[PDB]
Amino acid sequence: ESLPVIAAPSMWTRPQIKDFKEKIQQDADSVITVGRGEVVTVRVPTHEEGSYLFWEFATDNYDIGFGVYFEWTDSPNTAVSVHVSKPLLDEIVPVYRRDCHEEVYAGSHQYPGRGVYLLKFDNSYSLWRSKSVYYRVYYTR
Repeated sequence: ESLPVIAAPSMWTRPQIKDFKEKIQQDADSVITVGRGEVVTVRVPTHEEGSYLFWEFATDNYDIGFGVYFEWTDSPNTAVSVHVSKPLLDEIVPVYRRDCHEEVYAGSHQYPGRGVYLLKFDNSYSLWRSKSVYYRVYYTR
């Protein structure tokens, strides 16, 4: 109901894509496969001890849609969960196609309150190709 204060996110790209994939691959949970025509949502709750969310991601051969939403939900855990496809939603990063197969894409956002970030990996426009998403999320103080 009440009106939130929402800061603009920071977004950047960086060219060290080969090293990025090498490092995150060292955890297989950090590589997700987004089926043709599918949308995958990574839910990332806010930490009480945190003030910002940071994310980075890349793909192998093709672009993919990416955006970020904030869901005003008091989450029991701070545990990250992944989901394949009442609460208020705000748009932090609009879902656009990203050339994250050529560069690492990254960004950050100041917590607007307690809630849950929705990282959207959107492959709904792809008729024939699955995508391999290499991704990292963490909070800062």
